[PDB]
Amino acid sequence: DKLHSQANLMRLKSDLFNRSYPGPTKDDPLTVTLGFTLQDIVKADSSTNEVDLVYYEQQRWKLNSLMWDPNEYGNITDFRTSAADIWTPDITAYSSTRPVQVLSPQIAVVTHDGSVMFIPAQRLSFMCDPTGVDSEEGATCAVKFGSWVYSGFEIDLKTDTDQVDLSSYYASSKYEILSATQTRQVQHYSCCPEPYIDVNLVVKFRER
Amino acid sequence: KLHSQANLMRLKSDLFNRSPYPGPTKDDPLTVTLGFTLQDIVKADSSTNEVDLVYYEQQRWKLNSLMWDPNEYGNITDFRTSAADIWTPDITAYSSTRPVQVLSPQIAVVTHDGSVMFIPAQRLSFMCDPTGVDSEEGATCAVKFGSWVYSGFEIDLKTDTDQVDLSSYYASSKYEILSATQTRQVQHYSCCPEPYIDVNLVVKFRERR
Amino acid sequence: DDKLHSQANLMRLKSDLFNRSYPGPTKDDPLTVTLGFTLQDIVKADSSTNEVDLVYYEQQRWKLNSLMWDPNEYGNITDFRTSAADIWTPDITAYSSTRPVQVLSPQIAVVTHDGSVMFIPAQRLSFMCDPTGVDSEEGATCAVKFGSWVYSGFEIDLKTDTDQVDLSSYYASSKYEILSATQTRQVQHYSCCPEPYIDVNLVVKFRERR
Amino acid sequence: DKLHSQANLMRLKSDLFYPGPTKDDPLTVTLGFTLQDIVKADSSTNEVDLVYYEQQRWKLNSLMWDPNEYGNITDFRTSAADIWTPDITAYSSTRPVQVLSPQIAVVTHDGSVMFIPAQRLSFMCDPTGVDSEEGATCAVKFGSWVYSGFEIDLKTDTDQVDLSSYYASSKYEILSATQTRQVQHYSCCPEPYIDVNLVVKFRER
Amino acid sequence: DKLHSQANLMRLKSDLFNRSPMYPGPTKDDPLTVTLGFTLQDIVKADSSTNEVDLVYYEQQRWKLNSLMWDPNEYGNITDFRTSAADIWTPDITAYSSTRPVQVLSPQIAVVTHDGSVMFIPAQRLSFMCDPTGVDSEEGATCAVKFGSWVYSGFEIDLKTDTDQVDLSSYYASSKYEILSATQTRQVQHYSCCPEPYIDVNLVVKFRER
Ligand SMILES: N#C/N=C1\SCCN1Cc1ccc(Cl)nc1
Ligand SMILES: N#C/N=C1\SCCN1Cc1ccc(Cl)nc1
Ligand SMILES: N#C/N=C1\SCCN1Cc1ccc(Cl)nc1
Ligand SMILES: N#C/N=C1\SCCN1Cc1ccc(Cl)nc1
Ligand SMILES: [Mg+2]
Ligand SMILES: [Mg+2]
Repeated sequence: DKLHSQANLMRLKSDLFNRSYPGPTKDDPLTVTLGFTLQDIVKADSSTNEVDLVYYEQQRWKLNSLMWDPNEYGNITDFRTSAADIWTPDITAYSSTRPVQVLSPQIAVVTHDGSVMFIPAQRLSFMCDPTGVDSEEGATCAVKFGSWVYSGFEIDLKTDTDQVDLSSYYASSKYEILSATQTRQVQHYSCCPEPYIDVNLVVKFRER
Repeated sequence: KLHSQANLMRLKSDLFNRSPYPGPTKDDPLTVTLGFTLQDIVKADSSTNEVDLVYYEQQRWKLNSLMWDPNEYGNITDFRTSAADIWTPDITAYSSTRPVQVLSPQIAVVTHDGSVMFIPAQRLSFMCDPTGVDSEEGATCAVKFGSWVYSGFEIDLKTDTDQVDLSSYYASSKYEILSATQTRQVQHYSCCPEPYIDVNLVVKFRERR
Repeated sequence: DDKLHSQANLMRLKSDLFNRSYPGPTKDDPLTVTLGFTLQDIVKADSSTNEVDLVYYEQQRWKLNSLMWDPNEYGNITDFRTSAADIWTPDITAYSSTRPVQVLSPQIAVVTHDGSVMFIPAQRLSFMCDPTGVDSEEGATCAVKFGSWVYSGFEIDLKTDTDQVDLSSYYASSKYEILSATQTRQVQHYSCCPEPYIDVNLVVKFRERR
Repeated sequence: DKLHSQANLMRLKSDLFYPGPTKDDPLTVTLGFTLQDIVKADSSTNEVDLVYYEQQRWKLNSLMWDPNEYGNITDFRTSAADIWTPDITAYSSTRPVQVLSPQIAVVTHDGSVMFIPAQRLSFMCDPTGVDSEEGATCAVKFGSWVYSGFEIDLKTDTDQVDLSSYYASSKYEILSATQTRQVQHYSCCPEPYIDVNLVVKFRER
Repeated sequence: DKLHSQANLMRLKSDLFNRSPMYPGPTKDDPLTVTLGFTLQDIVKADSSTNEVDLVYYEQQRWKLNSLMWDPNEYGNITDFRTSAADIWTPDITAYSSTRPVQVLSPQIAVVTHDGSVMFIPAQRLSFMCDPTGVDSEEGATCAVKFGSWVYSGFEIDLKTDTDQVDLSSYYASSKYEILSATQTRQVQHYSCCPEPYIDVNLVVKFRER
């Protein structure tokens, strides 16, 4: 039995990854759903106005080219796969000051309806003035995330909720979270006439 | 000696070329045994609440596809191989604050019964408030380790003991270990209804007197 | 059906362009790279080593005949996104960096049917800069040149659209405020070689926020 | 002539280009350390940083040739990626080692290989006493991570660390530095384990 | 005309690299001489707590291989070309007393000329063993660092300089440190492993606080 289930998977993957995705286009656009789970505000540097966050970001999208019929494949309904084997969106912070450091395995889950889920954990340094962190109202900082190169005509972004998930926030962090929201926005950049979509992460925090 | 080399090369070729591992599935789940050997608490940063640990993580699992009959291969009963040649579990700390730094060669040992042993040494920074480390009672912190992407239906975990191996702990570390335990736990994450399995490392420590 | 066809068309175009045939510019086939800087933040100024750290992105544009197509032969595809590894890109280098530049954006470019390419890397750069005076009304002045490391002005020319650095995305709560920032084309000569080399010199006047 | 020698070498390398040692086909690796500098001693974390190079030597039958079949080529330089190399590891490092020299080895026609990696290492070391006449003492063991003494034996030519290239203006002076082969057994396993223990006594210059 | 020039270049590069097995490096029977020369841009940092100094410089390297020769007449009168350093053999020039891996600051691209000669000019940031005691005095501090092939003896790789004077023409004028002198000198070394002599170029820099 088990030998055939392994074989059914190896076959599914072979069939998918070796019979045919060039990325989204204006004719074939994509919606990426984004959500943030903030784990820690590690460091706030008032000498450079950089703050370091640890969080994970749930990403979801769906491709017709990743679809299969589970009956054709021993009732496999989903699988884990290296993120290198598939297209992934180029979700980038707009005001980082250091390259993101990746903290989790680059492996995604693909489902038979063609939907993909990928949940990278990251440490990010970004532009933030923490003046006021030692006050009751705390400091407020914001960072936009979205595709670096795909306009709103190729990649649209959505959230499931405007509330950042704080259920895993580190109970003994140096900083407590007063509020954290994630909200879709439209931008234009100087290069191009097309609008570009971002999700803006806004965090209000203070010294515990 | 010529024959023995040829026998090993043949085995590896048979296993890695002439045979078809896409990872565990709900239909073919895997149990990984995990244990920790703590070598050093290097740094405890009270300004960011990060602690740095150096440890070895013993991983063991068994695959039917790695099995062979030693009698067919000159009585070879195990071999060393690059961790790149085989599947390995995506064991991840839940509350790291920086990418782990790998401190040992990425080489595993495969045995004829299909079992694999792999023992990466690593430096880890993780979320830990060291308040109390300057007192008799010390500081206590914890970090969970488990598959990032495979639920308990695909990867289960277990330990061989509740006690973290402290027999190699650095005798002149800045910190001494009061207790160190490792315990299987079940978690649920927002994305998904399935349970995810971890081994929780709980360490009580204080400044050396 | 339509979405299946558009994908097939793009895959086919990319196949035709990249699988079925550019060794860089030469004196017989030279190239112009238009450069523009958008300065986001002066992160740090270290007076103990005379290094300043900047975050910016750099818009780069050029055009190749080899990247041309008729949208009509490809379902009216007029442009596409592509990994920067799939195409030639110019070796634009800061002359007085003190650390390898850190890349902050995905290495992906946009290619248009007229053969034009746009690539906009975001970078954190440490460069040689004496911040003396930063604590004064007048501020400090530093400069860093950007150009091809290996291609002379006979192979790669540089152009700017304006001599003004784009400050519309400068971080409003940076430790440093920008008094002015200019980008100016220049010609240099190096010891190795008789040929002139082109650079764009970024000059930044800044002070501690007041 | 020069084109003939190029082709002779190209041919030798192609003709030559081993799954590692085993209980049945064990290997002895000779090790020797040359200490260049104690760069840093951090009393806040008990870490010390060393710069040194390590001479590694071993011999493989699979790497032998007759020079007369190859234009009297007696040795060649080769990328360490092209050959098997021993997984010699510090056992109490606190950072990944940093490689300071090209990963190229020399192979000789008798199948012997020489490889001399220079490295910066941070390792577990309490420097208490460095500011006194007696100085500080620290130790770090080096050995295979994955092979037991039944697969890889270690040999040294000397128990003296080579100090002839020690930086004369280092922040730290070396009082002594030894490298001692140790054989031991652990609770887990019947087979012997072999390491070379580097012991360094040093003090502020 | 331009399309022919590109075709000529890709043909030449295919004839040299694609239809020839990579040069196996120098040997006693086919030895090589590498010319080296340094251009010092900045002494960035001098750490008296560890006795490490950090230098930013570029290093011009030149060598010549018969296997890289062509007749420009067979190739549209192409007399030289830029190429990725990964396409060709390059010397393993290493500092003997570095304390961290070198950081590369320029694109790893070289120029190959039709006589088989190669020019490659890497910019690097190097930390090396140096006691800066006396940098705050009029006489300054003196440090030295040797460079050469880590693995090839003088029977395989010899070195030479064009001058014993380090090029100071691009030294950062507002560095924390001023250069009093900087020389580069060929030496013959013997290492413990081996009877053969090894060649280095010793860089000696005298410097003091600005
Ligand atoms: N949310 C969530 N899921 C998390 S956070 C800790 C690990 N996981 C499980 C998971 C599940 C699926 C994917 Cl693609 N990635 C991760
Ligand atoms: N200017 C500009 N464009 C920017 S800055 C933030 C992301 N973008 C959009 C973009 C558009 C095209 C390319 Cl090649 N790269 C980036
Ligand atoms: N000397 C010199 N040349 C320099 S320093 C800054 C860029 N250049 C031009 C150049 C020319 C050729 C090569 Cl191989 N490398 C660099
Ligand atoms: N000992 C020694 N040899 C050294 S230290 C500086 C460079 N060399 C020469 C060398 C010779 C051979 C090999 Cl494999 N590696 C290095
Ligand atoms: Mg909106
Ligand atoms: Mg070998």
